[PDB]
Amino acid sequence: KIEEGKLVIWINGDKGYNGLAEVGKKFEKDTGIKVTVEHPDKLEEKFPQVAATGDGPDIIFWAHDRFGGYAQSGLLAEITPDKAFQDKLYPFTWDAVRYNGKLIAYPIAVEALSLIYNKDLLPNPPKTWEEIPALDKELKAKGKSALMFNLQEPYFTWPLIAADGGYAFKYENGKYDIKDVGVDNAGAKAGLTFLVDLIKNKHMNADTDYSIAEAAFNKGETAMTINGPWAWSNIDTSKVNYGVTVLPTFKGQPSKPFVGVLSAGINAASPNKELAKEFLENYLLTDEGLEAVNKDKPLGAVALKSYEEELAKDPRIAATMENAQKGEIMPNIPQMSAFWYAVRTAVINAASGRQTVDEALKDAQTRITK
Repeated sequence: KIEEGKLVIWINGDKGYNGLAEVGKKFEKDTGIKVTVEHPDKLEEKFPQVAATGDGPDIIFWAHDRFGGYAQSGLLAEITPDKAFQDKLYPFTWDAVRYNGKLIAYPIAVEALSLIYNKDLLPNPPKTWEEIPALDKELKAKGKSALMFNLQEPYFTWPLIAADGGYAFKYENGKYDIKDVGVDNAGAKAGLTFLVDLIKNKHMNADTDYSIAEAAFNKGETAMTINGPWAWSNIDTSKVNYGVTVLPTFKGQPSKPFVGVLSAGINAASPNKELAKEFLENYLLTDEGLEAVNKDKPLGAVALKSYEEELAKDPRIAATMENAQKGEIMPNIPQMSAFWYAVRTAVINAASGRQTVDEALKDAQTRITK
């Protein structure tokens, strides 16, 4: 069972664990309670195994999408932030950590796709998807394309499909409806038709994937890409003077990227739930706590308004949050597993010409609502 009178925290190896460990030392200096930060391999598969026996860390950090399955298994304690604390975080971030109407984790960070552009090719990036064909023709006259981004994974194409009305599952107040899926409605069909038309008109290539697009942008071959905060450190700033901005609109409506919220859950078996609350609310989710983590490895945008408002001096972070507020929290329900694979197939088949847009999306919809 979990040791009383200390905190053990798990966080992934690609996060600022050294900075988190620094917040742990401050907690011990103030309280006398030791905080240990670990980053086990495959921690998101180990956590449900050890937590099922009443073992594991007191606190687990992961993207909120996995916390639905943990919460379905009763692995996470219901958290008890007061309204004053709730007011300190952006409201959509609380939605990411609600399961079956209960808060089951603390939001930490916010990630969403943005439009990334080369300021030397395109100092005024487009506000609309509709003006990309004409920009592409202008840029191709000098051997450059307007836009390359990953077309293989629906995470990357969804912002356009969702713009004029697509959605995965309807979210009312604080609850999903598994019966109301927005994959074959008029908005999704309009957005996927626009994507397919870009391909038919040779403005994009159906085969473009993550690494093809990344290299093209880094080499100065394409004026724009679509990617997230994880990508910024790999941009070749020796070649590219890049900016990051709001995604283009489609039919006048914002693009609606999925939003991922790095969250901190408390193990249901922890005898240290009040220590964990104190650490998370009053040490980590403070300007100084988030600054320690972020200075180590960037979190992107953050859930805490006071620190986000400072971080947003970086226009890349500001754009991340702007796109996230326009976007769709990734649903945490088990039915989302059907969405990913059904919509992946639909987009690949529509882009390749195997299926019409209408048939591709009807099939995807019809699978997700089974």
